[PDB]
Order: sequence, then structure tokens, then C-alpha cells
Amino acid sequence: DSMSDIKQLLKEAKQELTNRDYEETIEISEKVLKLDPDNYFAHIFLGKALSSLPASNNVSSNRNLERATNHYVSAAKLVPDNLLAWKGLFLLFRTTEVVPDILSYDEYFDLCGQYADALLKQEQVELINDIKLLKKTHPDCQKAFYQHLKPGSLMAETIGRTPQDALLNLIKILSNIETTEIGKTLSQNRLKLKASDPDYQIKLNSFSWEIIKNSEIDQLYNQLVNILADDQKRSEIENQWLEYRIKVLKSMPLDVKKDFFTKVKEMVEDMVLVNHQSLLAWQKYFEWTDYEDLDNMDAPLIIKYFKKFPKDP
Repeated sequence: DSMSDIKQLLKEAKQELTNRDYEETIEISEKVLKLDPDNYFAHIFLGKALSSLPASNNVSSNRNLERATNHYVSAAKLVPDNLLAWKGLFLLFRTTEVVPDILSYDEYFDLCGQYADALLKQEQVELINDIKLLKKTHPDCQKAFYQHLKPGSLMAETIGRTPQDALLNLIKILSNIETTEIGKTLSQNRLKLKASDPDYQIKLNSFSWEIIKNSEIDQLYNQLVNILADDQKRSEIENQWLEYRIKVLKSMPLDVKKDFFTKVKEMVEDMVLVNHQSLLAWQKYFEWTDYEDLDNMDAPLIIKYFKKFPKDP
């Protein structure tokens, strides 16, 4: 239980691990790790040695490799810039197809983002190719990739191989996830509501709130709106956004609807001020602005409105 003792012990550990005596390394490393609660090297030896330890079956392989997976991550967390742990860790991701699927998809990229920072100082195409192949091979993670690819994450600065597009895709992902998620909720709910109480639509829409309240899509939409900085795309995305915003209005209760509605009205008016292409804006703008008398309402705006859209009823 001493510095020279731990050194010599780890020497004995690594020298035994070099001999491919994995059952021995898994045994020796744990002792040192027991002596010194946290040790950068012991954890790596433990990880590699456990991972490489043969598996008579799937359960053992799984438990063994999870345990193996943990100590690498711990070793990587302990020492930020040490490439041995990391390089050893990702080889395990490449080696075991289960590893990315068992580890939280978020955590993967979360590890990558930390990797890249050190990788930049020391040496990086392997990571990009490997991860891209992961995005192409496994399509479920598309949610995560676009989450961190979006500006404001360690990986955004780290990799970033446009963010606006990378963020746009996320909006549609989450949107589709929400839509498909609501449908399963529809069946059980709609049966409750009667056939002909006039608030049927609203009653059904009210139940949809549980999925939207947790959804932070709108903010993402705002960000995407601002960063775009291209007239046409900006306008189109704005239009879609407004469509979403009013969908949410259909979604939210009476109490919250009023509180939020001022925002959307201000938004629409802001659009109408800059003659945005989206009809919905103009339409809703004129419908929503209530006029004391019909002889005191805006006159040129509606003429520009008609001139702009002679097809709109």
C-alpha cells in the first residue's frame, strides 16, 4: 500500500497483461484499483483485460463487457487528455456492435466530444469516418447526432463537419416522433370523448398536451429561424414554425392559451409588418385584430393584402 508498491504492482499487472494472461490481469488490476480508489492505468488494464476475457455465453459477455465498458469511461473521465484510455475505449465501440446500443446513444457522442478536444491537440479522420459509419449503419441515433451537431455542444465546436441543416433535421425528427407518439395516445383517449359534444376536436386536442409540454421543439425552431439568414428559407421555416405554433395553440388548455396567444399575435403582426409570404400570417392577422367599427379598420394594408393574394377568398 505505497507509491512504489502501486507502481511495481501496476508493472506486474501490465507485464502480465502483455503476456495475454487476461484472467490474471483482471485479477491483479482490481487489487491496485482497490488499493488506490482511482488509477488511470489500472482502469484501462481492467477494461481491456475484461473485454478480451472470453465469453462462454451472451449473458456473461454482456455483463463482462458492460463492466469493461464502465472502467474505460471512468478512466477517460479521470484523465481528460490521456489518449490511451480513449483510443482504447473507442476500439471497444468498433469491436463490439452492442457497445453503442447498450450505452446511452447520447453518452456516445458525449464521449466523442471529449475525445475530439484531446485529439485536436495531439493529432482525426478515424473518428469522423467511424462515427459517420455509425450514423449510416444505425439509423435510430439520428436523434442524437443532430442534437449535438446543433450549435452549442462540445461536438459542435469539436467536429461540425452546416449546423443550420443539422439542426433543421432534428426539428423534423422530433416533430415526427411527437406526431407518431400522439397517434398511439389517440386511440384510447378519443373513446372517452362523446360523439357530439361540440368541443370534440378540442377535447381530443387537449389530451395531446402531455407530449407537447415536455417537447422543447419551439425554441429549437426559433434558433433555426435566426441562424438561417437566407431570405427564402428563413421565410419558409418561419411559415412552418407559425403552423407549429398555432398547432400548439390548438393543443394547449384555455388558461395557457391566452397567455401564449399574445406571443403568436405579436409574431403574426411582426410578419405582416414585413409582408411575409405566408398567407396564414396575413389571414390570422386580419381575423385576430378586432375592430370597433368596420369603418375604422386599416385600408391600405388590406388593399396590399388583396393585391398580394387575389386568390385568397
